[PDB]
Amino acid sequence: IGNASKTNYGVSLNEYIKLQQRNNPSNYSYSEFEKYINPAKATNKLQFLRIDKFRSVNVSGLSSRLSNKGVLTGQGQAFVNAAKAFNIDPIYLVAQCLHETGNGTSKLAKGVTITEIADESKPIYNGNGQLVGYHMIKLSKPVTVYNLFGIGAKDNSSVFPNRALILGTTYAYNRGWTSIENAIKGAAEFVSLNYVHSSRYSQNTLYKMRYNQNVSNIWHQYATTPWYASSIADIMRSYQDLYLENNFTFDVPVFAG
Repeated sequence: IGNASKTNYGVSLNEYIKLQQRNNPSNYSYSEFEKYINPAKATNKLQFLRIDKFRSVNVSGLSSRLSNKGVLTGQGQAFVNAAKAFNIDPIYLVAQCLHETGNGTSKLAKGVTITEIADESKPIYNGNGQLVGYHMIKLSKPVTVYNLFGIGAKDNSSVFPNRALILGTTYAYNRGWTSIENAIKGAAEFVSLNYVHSSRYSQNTLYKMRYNQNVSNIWHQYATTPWYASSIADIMRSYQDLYLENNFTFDVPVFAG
């Protein structure tokens, strides 16, 4: 929108695409990066919406719209409560969670009934000195834990193929994510403190979360797919009629050339 501020990336579009390509742990083409980074190719302006403020929504209308979303079905109240607590945009939070959980269907999101948690201070190494486990802690009953964003769920190795599940379920237990409501609050906290309301990072639009405006901070980006911010903005468009007011502010990237 014309009523938008601009954030200078301070390098050319071409230089920025080349920095993203060389820093990404996965290999994507210049072409794939260019069509998602170039702001003139954005069809969906919601990737530039400032999400660092709570915006009122029709809560019952949101619960109704979350029709067939697995563990997130009907959970309008939990999403609005979480967004209000962290002063973030609730339609952004809904869209972020829907994308990250596959519409409420991912293993960690649907809930894992664990009978033990990891002690990460007591790792266990194989013959080739590679990590294969941790000394585990008995729980007095089976506990169902939820993790929407796989927070704490550090990468699987060939020799530890369930590492993300062990650490994702242990992190969820240790945060008290024993309900979908508490897991939604945990997801909102993660994006708020780390990205959206960080005074150091100021990653307060979907575009900025994926494509850091400060080239020195390129390591601090939420995801690696080139289309990540575009995918979440497309989900937000599905829900955009649920706002109760017309208080929208946008921040658009600009490049040196």
